[PDB]
Amino acid sequence: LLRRYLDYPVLWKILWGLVLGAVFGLIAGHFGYAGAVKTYIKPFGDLFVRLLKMLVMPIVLASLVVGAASISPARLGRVGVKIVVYYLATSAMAVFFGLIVGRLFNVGANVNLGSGTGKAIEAQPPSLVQTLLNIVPTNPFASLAKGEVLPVIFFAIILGIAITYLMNRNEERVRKSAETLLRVFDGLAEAMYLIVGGVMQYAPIGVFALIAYVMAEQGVRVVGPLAKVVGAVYTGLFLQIVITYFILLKVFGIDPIKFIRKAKDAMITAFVTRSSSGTLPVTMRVAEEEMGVDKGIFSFTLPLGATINMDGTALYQGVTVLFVANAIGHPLTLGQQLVVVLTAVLASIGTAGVPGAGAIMLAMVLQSVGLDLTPGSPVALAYAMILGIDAILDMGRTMVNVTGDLAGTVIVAKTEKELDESKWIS
Amino acid sequence: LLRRYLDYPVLWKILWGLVLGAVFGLIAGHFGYAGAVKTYIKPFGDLFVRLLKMLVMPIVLASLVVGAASISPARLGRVGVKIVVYYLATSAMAVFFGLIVGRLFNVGANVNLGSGTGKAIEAQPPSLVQTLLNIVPTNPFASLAKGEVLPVIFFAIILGIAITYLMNRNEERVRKSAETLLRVFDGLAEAMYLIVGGVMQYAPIGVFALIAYVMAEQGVRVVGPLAKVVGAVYTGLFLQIVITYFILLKVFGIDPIKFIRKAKDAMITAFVTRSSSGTLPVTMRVAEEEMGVDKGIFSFTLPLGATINMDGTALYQGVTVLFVANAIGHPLTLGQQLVVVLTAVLASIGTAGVPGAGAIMLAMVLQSVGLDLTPGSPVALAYAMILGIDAILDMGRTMVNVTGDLAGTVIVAKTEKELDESKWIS
Amino acid sequence: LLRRYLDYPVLWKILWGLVLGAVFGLIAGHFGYAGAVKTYIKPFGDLFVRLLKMLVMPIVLASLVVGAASISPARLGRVGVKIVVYYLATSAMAVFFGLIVGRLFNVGANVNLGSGTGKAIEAQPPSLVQTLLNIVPTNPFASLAKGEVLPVIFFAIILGIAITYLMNRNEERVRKSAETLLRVFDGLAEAMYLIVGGVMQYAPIGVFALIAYVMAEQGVRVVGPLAKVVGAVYTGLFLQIVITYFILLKVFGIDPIKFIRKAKDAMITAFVTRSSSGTLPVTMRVAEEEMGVDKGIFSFTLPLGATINMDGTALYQGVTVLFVANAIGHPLTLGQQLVVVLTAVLASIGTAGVPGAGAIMLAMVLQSVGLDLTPGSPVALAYAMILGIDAILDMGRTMVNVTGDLAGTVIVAKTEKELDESKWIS
Ligand SMILES: N[C@@H](CC(=O)O)C(=O)O
Ligand SMILES: N[C@@H](CC(=O)O)C(=O)O
Repeated sequence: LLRRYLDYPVLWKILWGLVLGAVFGLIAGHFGYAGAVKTYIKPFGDLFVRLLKMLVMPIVLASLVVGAASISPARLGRVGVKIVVYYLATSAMAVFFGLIVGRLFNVGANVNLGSGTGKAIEAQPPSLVQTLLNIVPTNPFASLAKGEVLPVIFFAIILGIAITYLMNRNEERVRKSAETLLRVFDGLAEAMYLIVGGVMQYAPIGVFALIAYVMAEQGVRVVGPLAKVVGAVYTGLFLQIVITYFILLKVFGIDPIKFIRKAKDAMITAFVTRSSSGTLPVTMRVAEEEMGVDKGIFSFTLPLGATINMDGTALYQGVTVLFVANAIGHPLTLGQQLVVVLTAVLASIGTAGVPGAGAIMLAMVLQSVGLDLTPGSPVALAYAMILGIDAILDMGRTMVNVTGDLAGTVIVAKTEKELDESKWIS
Repeated sequence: LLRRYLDYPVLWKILWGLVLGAVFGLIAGHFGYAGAVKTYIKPFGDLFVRLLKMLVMPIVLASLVVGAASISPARLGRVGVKIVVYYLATSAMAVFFGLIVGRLFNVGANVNLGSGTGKAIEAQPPSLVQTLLNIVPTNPFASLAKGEVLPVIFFAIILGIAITYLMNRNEERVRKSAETLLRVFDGLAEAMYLIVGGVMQYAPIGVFALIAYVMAEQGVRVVGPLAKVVGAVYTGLFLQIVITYFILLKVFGIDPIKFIRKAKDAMITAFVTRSSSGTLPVTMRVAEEEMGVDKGIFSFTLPLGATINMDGTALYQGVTVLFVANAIGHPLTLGQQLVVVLTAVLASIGTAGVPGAGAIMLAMVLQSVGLDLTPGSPVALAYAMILGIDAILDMGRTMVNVTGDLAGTVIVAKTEKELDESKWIS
Repeated sequence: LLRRYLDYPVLWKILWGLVLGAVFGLIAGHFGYAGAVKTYIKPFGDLFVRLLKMLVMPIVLASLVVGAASISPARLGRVGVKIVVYYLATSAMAVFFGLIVGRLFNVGANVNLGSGTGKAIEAQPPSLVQTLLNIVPTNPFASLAKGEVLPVIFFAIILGIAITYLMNRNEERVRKSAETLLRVFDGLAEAMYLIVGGVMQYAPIGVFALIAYVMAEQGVRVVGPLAKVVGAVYTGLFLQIVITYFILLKVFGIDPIKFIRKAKDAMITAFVTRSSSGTLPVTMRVAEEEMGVDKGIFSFTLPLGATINMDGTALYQGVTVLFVANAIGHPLTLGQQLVVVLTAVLASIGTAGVPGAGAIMLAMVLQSVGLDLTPGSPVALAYAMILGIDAILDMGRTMVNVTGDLAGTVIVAKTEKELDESKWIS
């Protein structure tokens, strides 16, 4: 197994590791070894989750610069508008679908938390203008060294536009200086893609361990409200993939049933790794090999959509907010519905392509809309039972995130006439 | 539409923006729209301030490394000693002007502000040696993140000197590596200059918004002895321009009237944007096109003196601390005034080149007169009105700061015989 | 005269610094002047510690990147991986011998300059696995900012390996971008080596000031424990040679006495010239003649060996970290005695060629093990002494470095059957 392992195709490796981890977790729960797997196996899962975070800031700083500097600034404006309007519209529709399914399945209806009416009057703090300001970084190095991906995306796009303006300057000193800066960033982006492709070789172990621990420990609590919220979130993600992307691809002229069988390379790799930004190379190659989108369009829309376009995270937050609110004996309202429609999206735009950041930004959206939790509050008792099925729904959440990443680049490229129609026919 | 506005020559549209903002603020104070302006108009000003602060660490680090690495070791040492003794001399003389002006105006006396002086009487020096040690960055990346300007200036200078020493090695691998590092930093500085060009093209709207909000809210509040502060600060500035610069220019030979005629471009573009590191391009342009100064002088002095040389911040700090100390009813003795001078100089250096930074650094000199910034105390009740007038105070501050940086560059140039004397002839 | 100051050997200069520091401190403490040396003198020796901490993080990141880019599974053949595994293994065992002998001699036991029993008593030590998977950084820029050494050594090694894997790609843009990124990091490492040269030139004054303040405020017996640290390091080096190689050499089937009775020509000149890189010519000469190793592999094992295989420096760090940890008061624990091993080995993988590499690679280990070097704490006072006797430890640790390189060459030659066994008869 010295190289039979490392040579095996990484997709089938992860897809095998997932099922082995599932069966092994169920068996370790059976034989009663929950603590055993929590002590001896989970450290490798945590190592994987920590490996998938050194590949978020370098790969979003050095890939946006190279993507935005490799486009004419006018085409960059046009493509960026066409793709950001799509990201926002689809995240909005995702939250809408999440709220619909959360109302339909009646998520968390019989939780029996003993909390009749905790708190709902603080539903509307969602500072909008302050966030649209916070996109701009008061200090770019602070936004890098603190973990905020949206300010560093803004600064990286600005730097890319500046470099592509420099590379057309009369002097030769500034021309070569800007070319060298762009080459530094190109080298960094490529080195990060290579490190990600190397971490993926360890992924068939660090996802084995993660799902082994999840199955072992929380394989029994998915019976009532938890099974209902899992069913709700996954039916919502299915509804999204079947309605939103399919309508958007049919109204433009892209066979959805073909787009899916083309994206099945990245859908899976994001489904099991649970990191829409650690599966970025597979997306940036499945959007160029199969779908044929030009290197100009995807190389900027995908490194941006990998972090700011999270339809699945929007949907998961929209469903779990309704869950935790029905868990405190007082559902949302119409006003609270639209408050979520905005706050969940303004949180999706922020959360990074990290395994299990949806839970953190979910706690954030709760601390926004009324349900403020203290370390002993009933809202906290309700939200704490979500981090159990965290992974079991994070998988589908990330799958929909990446599928949406792909069906936006395809739309933009089909509009811009940069879609190789020779690839879209059999 | 836009391209018409985008070509209207800036520095002649930003002034129109500022005057429209003054008119709008007065009209809003008339109709009592302070809240409407603060909620609709101010966010553009906040965005402009954040865009200005975004370009303070990268532009300083990059332009300073390039400047220090492009001159010489020895010529850099000489220019550095001359320009540092110049900045210290002018800051000291400016604080002396500030103190004598605050005394001559009887500022903050008839205000009969609270006399709660029971804990803020014991004055203490600023621990000078501790600051001179703080100049050395304990961790250069931590000093880039936390947004400290003097440690990053020190690291940039030492790195530039080291790169110049490297570029002379007999080897070739290390010479080419040094050239590549320096070209990275050159490209970064040039990209930051383009970004500042774009921000300053946006600056009409931002200036309109900021000064409109101010002249709406504080358009009626500056009637009483608070106008004494404006008179004092503006008199100190107007005379330090015509007593310190108009003498230091006649001792060395530069005709000061021609100096003003030539520096107008960088004067009325920093009087309205209130940022020294946001007029660094509109200063490095004038000190190369109209002043006629060698590139290897103003390419280091101006990025250096952008932050450490703040004569108007020093004068403003002196006058304002005198105002507060008179507001609580505690005068300053002649001996204590020297402590105030030294702390105002020390707070001029380590102040950011951003709008409204001296007011934030006003506490650093308020501590050295023994005063304390505890809430509810009269000290805060005067600091509030100071923060109110901060807008116009900072406009004047930055204008005289940039004029001082220009005059210091010109002095170092003429004493180095690099000042191209063919531009100073009628 | 300052040229004579810069011309005296940097290491033998710090020893006179330490000796005059001890003498001047004893005098000023016996004649009632402790305040004088603490207020006037001491800030020199504090600026020195600030200058040492300024250089750790850049010389860790930028040097590890180039180092790991010279040691890569993508440019290491069969002979390469053998010698690199041997180098890392023997450096690990050398740090372990250093820690063992430091525990045996009980170095720095009676220094007593520790403040008390504990400032953050028991420090809540994380589990061993929680500090084994705390090597991978969740954010590489945050680990640069917060000044963590292992989460940036790991990221730098990963980036370097990826960069080597790039420069062998069939493309041209990617290969060129990787070459440019490596040029950037090479230039940064060289600039840091220049700054380290300058700081170590300043180090006599800094060490003199630090030790003078120490001896003035409290008698700490600088002569006793240091006379024990030198003895402990030399016993560790003798043990390192005897055990670590005489075991390995006899395991791989080579007479150890027949190896030592030949390498004596290189050990002596490595002892005297104290520059392993400068001793490389005669090292290759002896490995050619006496060891009978063919040119094909000591043309590669010795050059690489004299720059990444620092067994003597590894043992020096292993012992002086124990000395510092036992001096400032709280002994060193397993969860830390393994971090010391990891950081010592993974920095030897990128050892700088400069007089003063042990000093930096010890400030780094004291920063990574959790004994932060800092301006004033007993860590700086117990680290200045080791920086003092650096010039006594160097003459032996260089001998151990060169003998380790020779033993590695002979071992790798035996495991591949290229021994001129006609040189090993009687
Ligand atoms: N980890 C997901 C986001 C989430 O699940 O919150 C992603 O990579 O986009
Ligand atoms: N506005 C000043 C800063 C300050 O006044 O604090 C400047 O020129 O940067």
